[PDB]
Amino acid sequence: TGLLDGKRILVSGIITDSSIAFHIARVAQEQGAQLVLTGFDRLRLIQRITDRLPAKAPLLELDVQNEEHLASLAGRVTEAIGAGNKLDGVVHSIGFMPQTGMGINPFFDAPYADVSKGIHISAYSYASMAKALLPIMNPGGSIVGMDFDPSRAMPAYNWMTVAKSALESVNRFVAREAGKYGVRSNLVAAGPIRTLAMSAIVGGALGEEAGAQIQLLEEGWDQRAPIGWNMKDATPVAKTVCALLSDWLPATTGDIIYADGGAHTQLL
Amino acid sequence: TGLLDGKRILVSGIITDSSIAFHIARVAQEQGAQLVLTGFDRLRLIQRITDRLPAKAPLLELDVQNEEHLASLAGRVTEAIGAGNKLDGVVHSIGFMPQTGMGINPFFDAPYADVSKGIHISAYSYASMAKALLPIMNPGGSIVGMDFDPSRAMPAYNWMTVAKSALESVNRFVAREAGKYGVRSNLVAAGPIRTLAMSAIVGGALGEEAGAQIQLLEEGWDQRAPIGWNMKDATPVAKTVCALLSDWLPATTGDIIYADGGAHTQLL
Amino acid sequence: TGLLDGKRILVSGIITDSSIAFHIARVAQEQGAQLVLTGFDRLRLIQRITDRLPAKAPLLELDVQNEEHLASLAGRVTEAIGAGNKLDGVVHSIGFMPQTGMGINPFFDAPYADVSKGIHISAYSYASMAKALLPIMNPGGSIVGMDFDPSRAMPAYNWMTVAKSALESVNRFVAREAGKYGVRSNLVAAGPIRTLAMSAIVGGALGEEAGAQIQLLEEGWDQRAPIGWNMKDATPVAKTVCALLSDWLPATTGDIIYADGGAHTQLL
Amino acid sequence: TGLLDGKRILVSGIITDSSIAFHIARVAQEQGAQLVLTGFDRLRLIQRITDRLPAKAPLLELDVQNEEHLASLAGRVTEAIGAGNKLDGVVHSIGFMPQTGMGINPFFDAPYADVSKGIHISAYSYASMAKALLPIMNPGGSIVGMDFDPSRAMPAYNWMTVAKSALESVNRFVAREAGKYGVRSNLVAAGPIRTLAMSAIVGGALGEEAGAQIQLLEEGWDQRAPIGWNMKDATPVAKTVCALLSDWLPATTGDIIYADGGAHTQLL
Ligand SMILES: NC(=O)c1ccc[n+]([C@@H]2O[C@H](COP(=O)([O-])OP(=O)(O)OC[C@H]3O[C@@H](n4cnc5c(N)ncnc54)[C@H](O)[C@@H]3O)[C@@H](O)[C@H]2O)c1
Ligand SMILES: NC(=O)c1ccc[n+]([C@@H]2O[C@H](COP(=O)([O-])OP(=O)(O)OC[C@H]3O[C@@H](n4cnc5c(N)ncnc54)[C@H](O)[C@@H]3O)[C@@H](O)[C@H]2O)c1
Ligand SMILES: NC(=O)c1ccc[n+]([C@@H]2O[C@H](COP(=O)([O-])OP(=O)(O)OC[C@H]3O[C@@H](n4cnc5c(N)ncnc54)[C@H](O)[C@@H]3O)[C@@H](O)[C@H]2O)c1
Ligand SMILES: NC(=O)c1ccc[n+]([C@@H]2O[C@H](COP(=O)([O-])OP(=O)(O)OC[C@H]3O[C@@H](n4cnc5c(N)ncnc54)[C@H](O)[C@@H]3O)[C@@H](O)[C@H]2O)c1
Ligand SMILES: Oc1cc(Cl)ccc1Oc1ccc(Cl)cc1Cl
Ligand SMILES: Oc1cc(Cl)ccc1Oc1ccc(Cl)cc1Cl
Ligand SMILES: Oc1cc(Cl)ccc1Oc1ccc(Cl)cc1Cl
Ligand SMILES: Oc1cc(Cl)ccc1Oc1ccc(Cl)cc1Cl
Ligand SMILES: Oc1cc(Cl)ccc1Oc1ccc(Cl)cc1Cl
Ligand SMILES: Oc1cc(Cl)ccc1Oc1ccc(Cl)cc1Cl
Repeated sequence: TGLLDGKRILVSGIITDSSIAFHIARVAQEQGAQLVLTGFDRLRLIQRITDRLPAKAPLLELDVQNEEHLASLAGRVTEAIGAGNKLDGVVHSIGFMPQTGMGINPFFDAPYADVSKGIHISAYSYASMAKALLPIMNPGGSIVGMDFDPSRAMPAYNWMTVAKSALESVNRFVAREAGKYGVRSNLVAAGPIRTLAMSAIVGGALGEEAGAQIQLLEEGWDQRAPIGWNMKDATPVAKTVCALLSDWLPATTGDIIYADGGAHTQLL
Repeated sequence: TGLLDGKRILVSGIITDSSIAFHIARVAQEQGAQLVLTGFDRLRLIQRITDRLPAKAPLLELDVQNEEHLASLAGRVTEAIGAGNKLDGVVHSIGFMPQTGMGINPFFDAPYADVSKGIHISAYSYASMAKALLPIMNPGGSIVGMDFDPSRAMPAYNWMTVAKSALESVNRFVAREAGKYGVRSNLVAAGPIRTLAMSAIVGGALGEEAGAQIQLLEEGWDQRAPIGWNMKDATPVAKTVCALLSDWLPATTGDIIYADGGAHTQLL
Repeated sequence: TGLLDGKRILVSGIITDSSIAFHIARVAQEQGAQLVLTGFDRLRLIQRITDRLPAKAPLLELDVQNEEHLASLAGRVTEAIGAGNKLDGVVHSIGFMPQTGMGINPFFDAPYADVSKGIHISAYSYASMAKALLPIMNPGGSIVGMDFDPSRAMPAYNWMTVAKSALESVNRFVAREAGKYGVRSNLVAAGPIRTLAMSAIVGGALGEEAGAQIQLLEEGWDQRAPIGWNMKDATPVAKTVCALLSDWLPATTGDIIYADGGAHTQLL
Repeated sequence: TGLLDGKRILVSGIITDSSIAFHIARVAQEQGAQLVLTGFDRLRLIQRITDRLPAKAPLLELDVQNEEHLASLAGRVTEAIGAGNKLDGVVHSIGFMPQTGMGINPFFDAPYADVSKGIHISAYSYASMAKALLPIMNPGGSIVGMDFDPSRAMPAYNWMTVAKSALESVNRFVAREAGKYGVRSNLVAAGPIRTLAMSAIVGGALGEEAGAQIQLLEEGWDQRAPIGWNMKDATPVAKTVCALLSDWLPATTGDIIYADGGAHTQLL
C-alpha cells in the first residue's frame, strides 16, 4: 500500500535521530504520508536532523507552553500543506520534567512549579495540541501520543509517573472532543527505548549506580516480554503508531495500546 | 497491496453469513491473504456460507472438545497448504455457553457441568488450539481470539462473563508459550454485533422483558462511544483482527485491544 | 471500645456540616479517637461547624498552596497534642478545581493556570501534606485521602478527573515514601455524596440542563450498586476511612478502596 | 469491641494450623464471633486441628464437588447455631488444582478434566457456597473468599491463575445476587503465605530449583511491598478478612481487597 498512503500527518517531538518521534516520522514516510513536523528550541539545529530522514518536511516552530504558538498552529499548518487541505493525523511525541521530579532526588523535594512545568508539557499539551488541530483535521483521522505505563509506582520515574497518569486521563477526554470530528485519540504505552532523554532521566550517570538502573531495566523488560524486547530499536513502537494513524484500528479511541513486548501483561 | 499480502491464515468459527469470523475471513482475503478455515458440526452449511467469500479456501472439521481432531489438525493444515509451508496467522472466533448460563435464567442454577462445557469451548479451546497450531507457525506470526469485556458484571452475559475472564487469563499464558516461536497472542474485546442469534434475542426469543434488559444494555455502547458504535456492521472489528494478524502491531502480545468504539473508556 | 480507642488523628478539609471530612471527624470521634483538625480560609466558620462534633478538638489554619504553613505544621501539631507524643492517623479530604475545569464549560478552554491550581490542591497537596506529617507519625500508622474513580471519562468532572488520575499516582509514591516509617498510604474512591455544593448543582446553579446531565450520571450509581447507594448519607464512606485508619487493614498501602456501594464493578 | 461481636460466621477451608482459614478463624474468635467450620476429607483428623483454636466449633463435613452436601448445608448450619438464627458471614477459604495445571508441568499439557476440577473447586464453589448460604444469611452481612492477583501471567501459578481470574468474575456476579439479601461479597487478594498447599504447588521441591522459586518469591514480595511482607505470618491477611466481615466496610461489594503489603501497586 503505503499503509499511510496520501495521508497527511503532523509529527511533533523530534530533537535527535534517536527520538521516537523521529522513528515514527521515518516509518510514516517509508509508508506514504506527506508529513509536517514540530520542534522546540533550536530549529536551526533540528532541520539538520529532519534532513537525515527519507523525504522532506515543512518543519514548524512549536513550544507548547506558548499560548501565542498554539493560536497560530492551525494557521501555519494550512500554509504548509496547502488550502482546502486538512490533516488526517497528529503525533504527540513530546515530554519533559525537571531533574528535580525525577531520579534519586527525593520525591517529596520536588516543589510544585517544577511539577506544574512537567504536567503542562507532558499532559496538558496533548489537549492544547488537539484544541489547535482538530478544527483543521478530517473525518476518520487520528491523534496518538506516547505513554509509559503509570498504573504502578516505580523508582526513578517519580513525578513523571504522575504526569503520565494525567496523560491517560486527558487522552480520554480529548477522545470525547475529537469524536465530534470523526477523530480517534489513543496513546501508545511503549517499552523502554535508548534516547538521550533517558541519559538525561537518571541520568546523567547521576549514579554510576546508573549503568545498572539501565542495564537492569533492559534485562528486566526483555525477561518479562514474551516476544522479547530490544531497547536499541524504536521501529516496533513506531510501526504501532502508524497503525493507529492507519485505518486498521477504526473503532478504538479513549484508549491505550501497549507496544512494550507484552511485558506489562506479565509479572514475571 | 496492503495488509496481509502473502500470509497464510487459519480462521475458526464461521457458522453464519453474519458470524464475526466470516467478516474476518472476508477482510483477510480482500487484503491478500490465503486461508484455511475451520468449522463445527454443520459442515455443508459452512461450505455454502464460505462460497460467498472473495477467494475459495479449503475447510476442515474441528470441534475443540474432541482430541482426535486437535491431534490431527496440524497434519491436515500442513496438507491443505503444502508441506514445508507454514502458517503466519491464527483466529479463534469460537464460543459457547449453555442457555442455563445466560439471559434471565438465575445465575446460581447453572449446573457446574454446563459451566464446564462453556469454559471448555470459549476459554480452554484457545490454548488447546495454540498447542496444536504452534508447531506449524512461523516467526513474527500472530494468534488472535475474540473477547467481550468481562471485567465487570452485567445483566444477561452471566457465566459467559466468567468464561471471558478465564480467556483473558489463558491468553497471557498462551503468549508466554507462543513467544517461544516468535508468535504474538492477543484478544480483541469487541462491542456487540447483531449476529443472527442476537437479532433473535432483540426479537424476543428469550421473552418480552429479557429482550428489554438486553436492549438498554446493548444500546448504551453507542451512547458511551466517543465515535459511535453500530452493531449491524462487523467491519471495524474484522479490520481490527487484521491489524493484529499484520506486521503492524509487533510489540503487543498477552494483551487485549478494545474494538468497541471507545466505550469501555467512558462511564456516560 | 471499638475502632480507634487511643489514636491521635489529623483530619483536613472540613468546610460545611455536610463535608465528607466532617462525617469523618464525627465517626473517628465516636470510635474513641482524639483529633486535631485543619481548615482553610473561613476559619471561625470552621469553629462553629466543629463545635457540633461529639468531643471538642483543636483546629489549625492550613492552605496547602502556602509553604509557611506546611513548614510550620508539624510544629503546631506536636504543640496541640503534646511534645514526644505523635500522630497515628492522617486524612486529606481536600479538593478544588476552578469552574472553568468543570461542568458544561468546554474541556479545551480551561487555561493551564486553572488546571495547575486544581492539581496543586487536589493532587500535589497529598504529598506535600505527607512530607510534613510523616516526621510526627508513628509505626503502623495510616494516611488516607479522598478519591473519585478517575479511570474513565464522564460528563461534568472534566479536569477534576485528570487531577484524581494524578492523585491515584501520587498515592502510590507516597506509600513508597511512608513505608519508610511503618505507615500505609491509601485513597478511598467514594460514590457521590450530596454535599452542599452538590445540592446546588442538582438545584440548577450551573443551568437547567447542566443539572440533568449530572442527575442521570449521579442517579445510575444506585441503579448499578448491588447494595444501593444513597448519596445523602455520608456514613458508609466515613466508616470506610476509619477502617483504613485502624489496625484492621494493615497489609494494604498504595491502593484504593471503593466505597461506592459496588457500582464501580458493574456495567448495568 | 470484639469487632465481630455477637456475630455468627461460618468459616470454610481449614486442613492445618498453617491454613489461612485457620488464621481467619482464630482472629474472628479473638474477636467475638461464634463460629461454624467446614472441612473436606478427614474430619476426624481436622477436629484435632480446630481444637488447637481458642473457643470451639461445630465443624461440618463439606466437599464442594458434592450436590448432596450443598443441598443440606443450610439444614446442618441451622442445627448447629440454633433456629430462628441466621448467619452474618461466610468465608470461602478453599482451593485446588491438579499438579498437572501447576508448576513446571507445561501449560499446554494439562487436559481439561484436570482444569475443570480446579475451576469447580476454586471458582464455581464461591457461587454454590453463596447459593446454599444466602437463604440463611441476615441483612448487613458478608461473604469473603481468598484471591491471589491474576491480572498478569506468571510462572508456576499456571492454570490456577486462570481459576483465580474466573473467581473474580464470579465474585461480582455473586455480589449481584447477595445484594437482594443486604449481603456484601468481596475477595481478599493476599500476598504469599507459608502453607503446605504451596509446598504442594511447585512443590514438592519438584525442583531443588524450588528452595529458590520460594526464597525469591519471599524476597520479591518483601522488596516491592512498601510496608514489607512476611510470608510466615497470616495474621495481616486474616485481620483484613475480619474487616470485611465487620461492618466497617459497609459500602464495598463486587470487590477485591489486596492484603499483599501493597506489592501489586509497585512495579518495583
Ligand atoms: N524514551 C523512552 O523509553 C520512552 C518510553 C515510553 C514513552 N516515552 C515518551 O515518548 C515520548 C517521546 O520521548 P523520547 O524518548 O522520544 O525523547 P526525546 O527527548 O527525543 O523527545 C522529547 C521531545 O519533547 C520535546 N519537547 C520538550 N519540551 C517541549 C515543548 N515545550 N514543546 C514541544 N516539544 C517539547 C523536545 O524537543 C523533544 O523533542 C515522550 O512522551 C516520552 O515521555 C519515552
Ligand atoms: N457477537 C458479538 O457481539 C461478540 C462480541 C464480543 C465477542 N464475541 C465473540 O466472538 C466469537 C464469535 O461469536 P460470533 O459473534 O461470531 O457468534 P457465532 O455464533 O457466529 O460464532 C460462534 C462460533 O463458535 C462455534 N462453536 C461452538 N462450539 C464449537 C466447537 N466445539 N468447536 C468449534 N466451534 C464451535 C460456532 O459453531 C461458531 O462457528 C466468540 O468468541 C464470541 O464470544 C462476539
Ligand atoms: N462529595 C463527593 O460526592 C465526593 C466524592 C468522591 C470524592 N470526594 C473528595 O472528597 C474530598 C472532600 O470533598 P467534600 O465532598 O468533603 O467537599 P468539600 O467542599 O466539603 O471539601 C473540600 C475541602 O477542600 C478544601 N480546600 C480547598 N482548597 C484548600 C486549600 N488550599 N487548603 C486546604 N483546604 C482546601 C475546602 O475548604 C474543604 O475543606 C475531596 O477530595 C473530594 O474531591 C468527594
Ligand atoms: N497460600 C497462599 O499464599 C495463598 C495466597 C493467596 C490466596 N490463597 C488462596 O487462599 C485460599 C486458602 O488457601 P491456603 O493456602 O490457606 O491453603 P490450604 O491447603 O490450607 O487450604 C486449602 C483448602 O481447600 C480445601 N479444599 C480442597 N478441596 C476442597 C473441597 N473439594 N471442598 C471443600 N474444601 C476443599 C482443603 O481441605 C483445604 O482446607 C485458597 O483459595 C488459596 O488459593 C492462598
Ligand atoms: O517517559 C519516558 C519513559 C522512559 Cl522508560 C524513557 C524515556 C521517557 O521519556 C522522558 C523522560 C523524562 C523526560 Cl525529562 C523527558 C522524556 Cl521524553
Ligand atoms: O460473547 C458475546 C458477547 C455479546 Cl455482547 C454477544 C455475543 C457473544 O457471543 C456469544 C454469546 C453466547 C453464546 Cl452461547 C455464544 C456466543 Cl458466540
Ligand atoms: O444479549 C446480550 C447482549 C449483550 Cl450487550 C451482552 C450479552 C448478551 O447476552 C447474550 C448474548 C448472546 C447469546 Cl446467544 C445469548 C445471550 Cl443472553
Ligand atoms: O471529586 C468529587 C466528585 C463528586 Cl461526584 C462530587 C464532588 C467532588 O468533589 C469536588 C468537585 C469539585 C470541586 Cl471544585 C471540589 C470538590 Cl471537593
Ligand atoms: O456534578 C457532578 C456529579 C458527578 Cl456524579 C460527578 C461530577 C460532578 O461535577 C461536579 C462536582 C462538584 C462540583 Cl463543585 C462541580 C461539579 Cl460540575
Ligand atoms: O493460590 C495460592 C497462591 C499462593 Cl502464592 C500460595 C498458595 C495458593 O493456594 C493454592 C495453590 C494451589 C493449590 Cl493446588 C491449592 C491452593 Cl489453596
